Amino acid sequence: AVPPSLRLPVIEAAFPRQLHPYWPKLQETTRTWLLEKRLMPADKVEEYADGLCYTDVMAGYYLGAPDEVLQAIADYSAWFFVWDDRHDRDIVHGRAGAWRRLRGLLHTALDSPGDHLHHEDTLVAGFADSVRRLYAFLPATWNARFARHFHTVIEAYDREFHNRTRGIVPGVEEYLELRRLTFAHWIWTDLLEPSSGCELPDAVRKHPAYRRAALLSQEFAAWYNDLCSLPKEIAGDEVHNLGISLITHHSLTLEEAIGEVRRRVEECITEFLAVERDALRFADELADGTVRGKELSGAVRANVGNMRNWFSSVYWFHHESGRYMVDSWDDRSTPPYVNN
Ligand SMILES: CC[N+](CC)(CC)Cc1ccccc1
Ligand SMILES: [Mg+2]
Ligand SMILES: [Mg+2]
Ligand SMILES: [Mg+2]
Repeated sequence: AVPPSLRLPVIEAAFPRQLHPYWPKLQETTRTWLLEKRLMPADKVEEYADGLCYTDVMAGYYLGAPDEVLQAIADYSAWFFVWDDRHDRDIVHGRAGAWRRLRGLLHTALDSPGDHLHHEDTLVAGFADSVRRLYAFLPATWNARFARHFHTVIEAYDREFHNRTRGIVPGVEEYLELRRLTFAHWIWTDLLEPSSGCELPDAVRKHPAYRRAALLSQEFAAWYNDLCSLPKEIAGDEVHNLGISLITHHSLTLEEAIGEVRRRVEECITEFLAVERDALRFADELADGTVRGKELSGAVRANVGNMRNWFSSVYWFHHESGRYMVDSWDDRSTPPYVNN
């Protein structure tokens, strides 16, 4: 039963969940990967890994992905969560030096992952492994796009570092711009393409219907995370959250902020439903009877289909994952799955 302040009837009724058939194998392989890359201690992997549902949320997103593609995505995604934890700890413990070096190392590894497969920082080595594997599915032009997008993500994380250190809470739209980078909107959008086995030409993926559908899918995911992770983040002195920016700069109460974030989230759904029709019509138009046309049509259709899947997967993930179960922690400021 989903808490009323987090419940979205439209999602529950109109966005039925899907699960990739590779998930059972996925859950086990990523867990083993986390262990062997030493991204989490053995006892914490044993106790928390499965309950974090990191593989689950991705397996409910990129439907149709080749098992190998989904595996790389899941490993990368699990790494991403751990990176978020490391980022959080560096801020809390004021490790500005350690963060700056990690920041620089990630930028470097992003462009040449093979060179960093066995770096002394296991977080860097774990990153390099997943990225190298992600770079082996599509042409280098896609790899370059992934890199360009993630370079931006890293810098957004750096801005978060300075914000929390200086105690600055970003403005609403200042946050809204930043959130598209810290949530890595365009990374997940990029990853739709190897999942459907086709790098989309710019003319296709920059089609206004495709762009808008892709954007709304991510805005929902990011803002719903804000809604659900708000108590966790308030307790952990995190300042990056749409609700927090509303409390700080719009004089809204916690109750008012939650309500406003809900409405913005709900509006994302109905805006998506409208543009989804245009995006799917675009997919039909691509099928002009040619082999290339059918390929592009099928890829767009699958991608838009997964844009929709993101809604339900992210929705249920926040209610199933132990990551946000702050009420069950002895110390609300310090999640038990994080290395403190
Ligand atoms: C750290 C949060 N995360 C995980 C990869 C990176 C920005 C986004 C996310 C949050 C919740 C569900 C899915 C993805
Ligand atoms: Mg974060
Ligand atoms: Mg976080
Ligand atoms: Mg959050």
